[PDB]
Amino acid sequence: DGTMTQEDISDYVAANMKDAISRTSGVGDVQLFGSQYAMRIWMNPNEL
Amino acid sequence: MPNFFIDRPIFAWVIAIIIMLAGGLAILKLPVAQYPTIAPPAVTISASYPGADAKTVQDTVTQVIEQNMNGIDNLMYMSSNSDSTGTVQITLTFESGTDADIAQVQVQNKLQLAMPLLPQEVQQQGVSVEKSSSSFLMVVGVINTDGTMTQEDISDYVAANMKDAISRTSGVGDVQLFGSQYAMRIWMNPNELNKFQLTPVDVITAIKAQNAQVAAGQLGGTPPVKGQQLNASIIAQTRLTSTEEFGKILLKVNQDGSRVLLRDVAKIELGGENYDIIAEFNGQPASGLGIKLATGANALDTAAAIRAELAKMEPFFPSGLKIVYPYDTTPFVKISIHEVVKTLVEAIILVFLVMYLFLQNFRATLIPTIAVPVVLLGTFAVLAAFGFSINTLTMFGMVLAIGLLVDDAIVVVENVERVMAEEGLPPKEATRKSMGQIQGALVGIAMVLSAVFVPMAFFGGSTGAIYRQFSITIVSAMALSVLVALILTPALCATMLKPIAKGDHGEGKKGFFGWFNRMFEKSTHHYTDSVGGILRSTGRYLVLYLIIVVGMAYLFVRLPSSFLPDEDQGVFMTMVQLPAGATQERTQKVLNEVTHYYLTKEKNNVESVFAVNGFGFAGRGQNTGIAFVSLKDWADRPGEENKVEAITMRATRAFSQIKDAMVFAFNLPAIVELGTATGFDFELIDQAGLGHEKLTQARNQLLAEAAKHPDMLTSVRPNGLEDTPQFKIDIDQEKAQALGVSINDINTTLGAAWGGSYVNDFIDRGRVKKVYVMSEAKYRMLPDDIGDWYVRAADGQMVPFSAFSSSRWEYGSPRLERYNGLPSMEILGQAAPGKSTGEAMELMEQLASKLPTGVGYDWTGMSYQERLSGNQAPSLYAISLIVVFLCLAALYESWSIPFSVMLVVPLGVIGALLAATFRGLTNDVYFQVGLLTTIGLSAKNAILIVEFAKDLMDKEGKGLIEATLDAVRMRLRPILMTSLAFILGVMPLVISTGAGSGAQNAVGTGVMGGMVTATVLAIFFVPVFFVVVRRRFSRKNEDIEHSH
Ligand SMILES: CCCCCCCCCCCCO[C@@H]1O[C@H](CO)[C@@H](O[C@H]2O[C@H](CO)[C@@H](O)[C@H](O)[C@H]2O)[C@H](O)[C@H]1O
Ligand SMILES: CCCCCCCCCCCCO[C@@H]1O[C@H](CO)[C@@H](O[C@H]2O[C@H](CO)[C@@H](O)[C@H](O)[C@H]2O)[C@H](O)[C@H]1O
Ligand SMILES: CCCCCCCCCCCCO[C@@H]1O[C@H](CO)[C@@H](O[C@H]2O[C@H](CO)[C@@H](O)[C@H](O)[C@H]2O)[C@H](O)[C@H]1O
Ligand SMILES: CCCCCCCCCCCCO[C@@H]1O[C@H](CO)[C@@H](O[C@H]2O[C@H](CO)[C@@H](O)[C@H](O)[C@H]2O)[C@H](O)[C@H]1O
Ligand SMILES: CCCCCCCCCC
Ligand SMILES: CCCCCCCC
Ligand SMILES: CCCCCCCC
Ligand SMILES: CCCCCC
Repeated sequence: DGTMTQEDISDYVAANMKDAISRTSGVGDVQLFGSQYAMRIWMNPNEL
Repeated sequence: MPNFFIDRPIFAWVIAIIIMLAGGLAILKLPVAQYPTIAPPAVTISASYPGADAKTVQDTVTQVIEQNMNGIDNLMYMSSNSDSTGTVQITLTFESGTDADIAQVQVQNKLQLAMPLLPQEVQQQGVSVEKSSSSFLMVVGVINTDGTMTQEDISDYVAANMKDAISRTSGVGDVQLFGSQYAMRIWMNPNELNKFQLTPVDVITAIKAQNAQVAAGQLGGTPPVKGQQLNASIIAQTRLTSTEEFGKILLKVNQDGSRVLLRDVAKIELGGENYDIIAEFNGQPASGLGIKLATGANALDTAAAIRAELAKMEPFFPSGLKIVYPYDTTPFVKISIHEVVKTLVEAIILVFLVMYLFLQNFRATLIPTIAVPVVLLGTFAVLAAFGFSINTLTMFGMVLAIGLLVDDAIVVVENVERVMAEEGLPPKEATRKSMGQIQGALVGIAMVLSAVFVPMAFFGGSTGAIYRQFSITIVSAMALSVLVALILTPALCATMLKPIAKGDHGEGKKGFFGWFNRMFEKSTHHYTDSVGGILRSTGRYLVLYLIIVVGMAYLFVRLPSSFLPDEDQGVFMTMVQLPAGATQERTQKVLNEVTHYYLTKEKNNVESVFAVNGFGFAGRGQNTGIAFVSLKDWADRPGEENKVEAITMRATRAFSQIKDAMVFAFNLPAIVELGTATGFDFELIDQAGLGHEKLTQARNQLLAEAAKHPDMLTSVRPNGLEDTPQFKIDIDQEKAQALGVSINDINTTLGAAWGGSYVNDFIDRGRVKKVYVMSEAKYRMLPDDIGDWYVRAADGQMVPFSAFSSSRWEYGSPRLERYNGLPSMEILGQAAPGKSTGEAMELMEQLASKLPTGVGYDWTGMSYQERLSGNQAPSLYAISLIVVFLCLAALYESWSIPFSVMLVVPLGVIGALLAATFRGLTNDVYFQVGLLTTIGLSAKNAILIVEFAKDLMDKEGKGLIEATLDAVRMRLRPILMTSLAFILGVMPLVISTGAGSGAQNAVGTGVMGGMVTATVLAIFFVPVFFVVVRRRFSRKNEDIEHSH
């Protein structure tokens, strides 16, 4: 529906689905194809 | 085999004797327990963040560990509490049958990935991973009878001299100290600190520097110079050992050379690492150890090892110190098992008496009597072979087995008798011909009987492990009984039986027997006379049979069903929960009331009370407590009113009138793991980052709605705590920067003063213990005290907290719950009277669907399994019926004749249902197994009756009615001998009072009623079943009378 970018989706999956799946019966390891969000501080060396 | 051993009695004896030795040896080594283990293993991770609030614990420790919990085998669910005591507990619950050692290894492998991400202060408190039951196995209390040690003294003694060895003992899963080990306490005074321009930061630095243990090398150490003569260790600073030494720690020297010592800015004393837990025993100062059993360990063995270790400590106690025993779950196990043993012995005695009444000869009665203990002992050997324990269920299996065993011996011994009476053949020759004619049937019967007891070995889940104990015990015993009947009994008949002369029936005797024997011979002709009559009638009796069936059906659907009875185990607990925000002093006042009640209003029932302030199943908190209560022996507590159920009910009622507290006494269930036979355990879940406040609102909405369906739901309530006022302090970054005060100094001053800080270790009387710095109590009681704490700025100026902070009141949680890694709130409740757990749960689900967006739910604990699903009964007894039919068809080489045996089934059930309905009993485990036994026996009786009739009609040429009557008359006596021996044998059970009498009563009364109706109803009905079935399913060829 055009409301979430790829990175949004990856955060949603990381933060709401992956942990439970990885604790599900018979599941051995789970690889995220993407990345959970972090707070990103993108520094500017000139302003620094 | 029979012929072989008839000529070799000594060989027969040798086999019996070796079987008994094997059994006796098993009994000496076999584990003893109340029940087989059915609890899901649970691994618990525990951590502590001194001075942290619940949210700080959750967001800094609990979430971090939880996110690392993955790829763990057999995990059913995970739950956690993070509380404002600074404590986290994370519980991982595993599938039944999971190896707890591996579960623990797998949990810790994941925990170690989280460990480095935890605050240093949390890592230094020690995180632990344990595998233990949730309940206490026992509490070992410690008091001082000379009153020469305070509560704090005793607690330190226990912590320092007793706790570690107990914690190392195999089978001990977890040990809780009810009190605290001493630490060196440095109680800081902000006024003095500010006066000397010092802060808690300087205090901590000085303690680390001056309470140090330094490695300093050696004189003449390797590699040395050539010619070296001296080698000695260099000893520099060592840990401080006393308050005197800590007091002279040098904080600084003034400009004028005067000294500032630690004792100048602090009070210094030995005192607890914490001050949250305070216990009393019968109102006096005490400490103690609350011990939990490691997963799967044997309760009795572990308790014995604990006592053995305690006994090693006693001789070195300081004067007056004494161990007391306020709460132990294990004595009841030992005692209840021993009462079942007594009934076994008693049962064998009664069997001996009934045998005599009929056999009238010491040596003869001895045969069926020897057979029982031989088979029973062998059965223990088989249990060992299969890795079973001696438990309540295997023991009742033995008791129930006696009916089957004694009947085997009786059938064998009686049949020989009848033979020596019907022919005057001598003993050796008679047992031969006898064994020749029944031996085939004994073996076949054991087969059809296994068809009634095996199916129950296949019940599913937790239920199943219980029924399996019986199944295997009873089947094994029956198999051994056939063996013994084929080896020992024939040998014994042939050597120990008295020659009976053709025609003799004991009427020649004078005295009671002569009289008895005459009455029976007579009453027998009267029996046959009656059947002969009934067989000319009938039609009417099929109609009576249908009455009994419908009646049976009526009683069945009306008899409520349960699982295992609650027993009075001579102990119980009382929970005390005040609102969060409540003080330790208020909790003590409520505990005093609880103690007072047991000490004064339950004098005749209660032996002791061990009450603990600051610990509950929470655990820790100022607003919680628990009392462990031990009752006097069952024998001094005669009557319903003096048993645990009525005591706990009266207590709860008295305690309901305690202001602003929830206090209730309750009896533990047979199996917690199973829970409250009616309860549900519900988890409300934040599925969408909603947050605590919104989850609370959803919870409240759900509670309100549930409060409107009293017709279905009762006592639907939260398991956790309500939000409480908290003091929010905002540090002003800009002001701090302006004044040159570091945020680290601010936070350490605030935290150390108001929360306390574990600095490093010291040595107290040879034992490593902790050093804590914290504000003296009077400077951390009031909000205004905050501004009395000063921090030193870079430019050396002392700056009060009030200069760089502001504060406000708000509300927050003292305890945050998570379930499967999501924020949660647990809700307890139960089905309203008349309503089924399923119904209540369905409704909880409906209401849950009406909740705000983002709120979900789950079922846990007792409600988890459970769906799962129920009622396997119909299916399994269905196949049981079918297999029984098939077995009988093989035995009789007929598809129709088996019905003449199977129609007896209802006749024992009816009496069982009647007697149980009458005594107010339930359709529970004990009712069911006893019924199978009763059914087994009446089946066996019917099988031997129609076997005899059929043979008569087949070998001889006897016609239908004649054969039925001769069959029924030959079988009356053996049937009566067995019925009476067994009904009397279970008398001790229905009559039982005392330890485990709930179980005993439940077993006994079902059997007694069943056997009574089975016996009286079968001896008339079976002949009916037979002729009615022989007609209906024949083929024009009689029913004379023919031959040959
Ligand atoms: C006709 C014979 C009847 C008894 C035959 C005995 C055969 C072998 C018994 C050994 C096993 C245990 O036997 C029995 O155990 C229990 C448990 O402590 C004791 O029975 C109990 O007596 C009172 C009341 O009944 C209890 O409150 C107490 O806890 C316990 O001592 C009995 O005193 C003991 O006889
Ligand atoms: C009619 C015959 C058939 C019925 C008999 C059934 C008896 C049932 C017994 C169940 C309870 C017995 O429990 C068990 O008893 C023995 C008796 O000392 C104990 O065994 C212990 O005592 C003896 C010494 O006296 C030692 O050989 C042994 O090393 C020690 O462990 C077990 O540790 C205990 O677990
Ligand atoms: C492979 C998996 C399943 C295993 C099969 C299940 C077995 C079920 C059998 C149960 C009943 C067996 O019972 C057995 O029946 C036969 C046949 O009547 C009997 O045999 C005896 O009685 C019959 C009839 O009176 C005689 O014809 C026969 O000569 C005699 O030996 C046995 O004395 C008895 O022990
Ligand atoms: C021909 C030879 C053999 C004939 C069979 C004769 C046996 C007759 C009695 C069997 C027991 C019947 O009783 C039945 O037991 C089951 C559980 O075991 C009960 O089941 C109920 O309680 C249990 C509690 O643990 C639940 O798990 C279950 O989901 C629920 O429906 C039934 O409420 C009851 O009706
Ligand atoms: C342990 C009991 C020993 C029994 C001896 C049997 C005596 C019978 C000899 C024929
Ligand atoms: C289990 C039903 C068996 C039916 C047998 C009928 C024989 C004529
Ligand atoms: C289980 C089916 C048995 C059916 C036997 C029928 C005999 C005619
Ligand atoms: C369930 C009845 C309890 C009494 C046992 C001592």
